[PDB]
Amino acid sequence: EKTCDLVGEKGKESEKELALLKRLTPLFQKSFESTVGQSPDMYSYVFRVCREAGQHSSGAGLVQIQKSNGKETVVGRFNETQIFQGSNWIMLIYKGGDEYDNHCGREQRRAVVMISCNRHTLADNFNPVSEERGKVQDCFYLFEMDSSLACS
Amino acid sequence: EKTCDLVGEKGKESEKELALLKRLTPLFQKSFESTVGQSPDMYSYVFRVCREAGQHSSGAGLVQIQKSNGKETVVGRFNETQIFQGSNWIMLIYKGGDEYDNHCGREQRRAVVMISCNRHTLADNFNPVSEERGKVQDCFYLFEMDSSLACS
Ligand SMILES: O=P(O)(O)OC[C@H]1O[C@H](O[C@@H]2[C@H](O)[C@@H](O[C@@H]3[C@H](O)[C@@H](O)O[C@H](CO)[C@H]3O)O[C@H](CO)[C@H]2O)[C@@H](O)[C@@H](O)[C@@H]1O
Ligand SMILES: O=P(O)(O)OC[C@H]1O[C@H](O[C@@H]2[C@H](O)[C@@H](O[C@@H]3[C@H](O)[C@@H](O)O[C@H](CO)[C@H]3O)O[C@H](CO)[C@H]2O)[C@@H](O)[C@@H](O)[C@@H]1O
Ligand SMILES: *[C@@H]1O[C@H](CO)[C@@H](O[C@@H]2O[C@H](CO)[C@@H](O)[C@H](O)[C@H]2NC(C)=O)[C@H](O)[C@H]1NC(C)=O
Ligand SMILES: *[C@@H]1O[C@H](CO)[C@@H](O[C@@H]2O[C@H](CO)[C@@H](O)[C@H](O)[C@H]2NC(C)=O)[C@H](O)[C@H]1NC(C)=O
Ligand SMILES: [Mn+2]
Ligand SMILES: [Mn+2]
Repeated sequence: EKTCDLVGEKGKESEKELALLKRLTPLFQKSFESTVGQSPDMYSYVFRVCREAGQHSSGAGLVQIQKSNGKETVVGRFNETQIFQGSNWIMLIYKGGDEYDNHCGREQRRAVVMISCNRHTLADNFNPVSEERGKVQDCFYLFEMDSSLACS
Repeated sequence: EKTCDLVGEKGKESEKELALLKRLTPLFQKSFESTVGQSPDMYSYVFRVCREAGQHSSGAGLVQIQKSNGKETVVGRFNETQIFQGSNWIMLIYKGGDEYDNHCGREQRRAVVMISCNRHTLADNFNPVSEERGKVQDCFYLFEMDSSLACS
């Protein structure tokens, strides 16, 4: 599809989530990236809101590129989106990423993005915070970003 | 004595989560309450970190008391805890609450607590933000709270 897909058959989706996706529409045409870590784990993270961020038309909402060997790993897909907000933040979650091999019980990767309110920018300061891969399940990659859209 | 239980058997639990729980130790002996809503949906929410919040020994970390009939409902149990942090926030989740009867595919209720950094207080401003009960699954109750412990 062209945009984010929420849980629930068409018509049985949360009115709250739908309204939030609409609120983030200005960000759809943007692309965000951040390179972090040192060899052999230097990565380049590419994140997009409800739009393809990879190069294989797999529906990746956020990908990780092994700088060493140009390996592209899907961290999360926008067809499995969850989104909710607090008083001055919005959390976006892309599930359905590529499966781990020797971690987290071979579960699919998932991307968690915490968008904090910042009245001075529409979108800025995207950066990978950490990766939790030491659990038997429910692992994830955490990212943060600023946006005036998360201000209520 | 009991405490928060993390996913996975002892020995294979996240050292990250284990460390976060210790960081929240000072809050274990505290109790938080907030009454919200309008009749007949007026509720009293009692929150406790890794300690019994209910008066029925159900292992509840957060309960919802219906002010009209005093009916106590478990929102989340501390034996099913998840916890992680970002730059200036910590998110705590209690799953395994009482099952919905006519919402969310009858799944168990869950509590999501967003703890924001506030260097002026150790713990304050516990506030029920909202309840997402219009999804086919993955519903939840959202709460917010301030704490110096969430400051990095
Ligand atoms: O549990 P997994 O699936 O074995 O690893 C998860 C881990 O993957 C990414 O990190 C990289 C890998 O650990 C590993 O990659 C290998 C290379 O791509 C290549 O040699 O081929 C192997 C066979 O497919 C790969 O396993 O080693 C890299 C170098 O240390 C490492 O960066 C990354 O997605 C990370 O976040 C995941 O946790
Ligand atoms: O999907 P459910 O199980 O139908 O409920 C969701 C909803 O439950 C809670 O709030 C209360 C309930 O909707 C409902 O409860 C009944 C009354 O308390 C009383 O007449 O006793 C019955 C015994 O079975 C109760 O089921 O109606 C209440 C009045 O409007 C309402 O407050 C609460 O947990 C809420 O957060 C959940 O979303
Ligand atoms: C989200 O989109 C992906 C991309 O197609 C779906 O992919 C599953 O992809 C694996 C290969 O990576 C296949 O073996 C499966 O057969 C795929 N699904 C389908 C529908 O063909 C994924 O299923 C999608 N998730 C949801 C919830 O729709
Ligand atoms: C968390 O605690 C609850 C409460 O003791 C556990 O639920 C008991 O769960 C078993 C199923 O495993 C049931 O047969 C009982 O009837 C339950 N009690 C209640 C109040 O529901 C739950 O299993 C525990 N979960 C974990 C992961 O330890
Ligand atoms: Mn790998
Ligand atoms: Mn009920």
